[PDB]
Amino acid sequence: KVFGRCELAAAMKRHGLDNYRGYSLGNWVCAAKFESNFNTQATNRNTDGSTDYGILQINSRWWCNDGRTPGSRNLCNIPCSALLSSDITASVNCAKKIVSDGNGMNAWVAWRNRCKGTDVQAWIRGCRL
Repeated sequence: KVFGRCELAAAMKRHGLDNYRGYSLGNWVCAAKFESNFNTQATNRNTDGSTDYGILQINSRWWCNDGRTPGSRNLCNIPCSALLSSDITASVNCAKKIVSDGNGMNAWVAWRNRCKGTDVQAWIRGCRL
């Protein structure tokens, strides 16, 4: 599923991401835009052999099991395919663990390079929340 900007903002807000660990909703919408272009089915392979899955591009080296990343962990206790669903619940629940790991949203490279320090409120402007 390819979300609209305000549709995703509302789903993220309903799942408790607004101000989760101090990160306002606009940060999460901005991260999703640049990680996946709002597409729940996005996948990208990394040079180490791990793969990133879903709207927030969660990586199989640490967070989910895809059966093809040797020596990896599955800290969210989910198959990576669960992160590609049109229902974002699994992605949001796993993202909450990632952002609590100690590095905040810096774990998302696109957030660090394209959202951090910008006017992220713009990503929710005009939405009925």
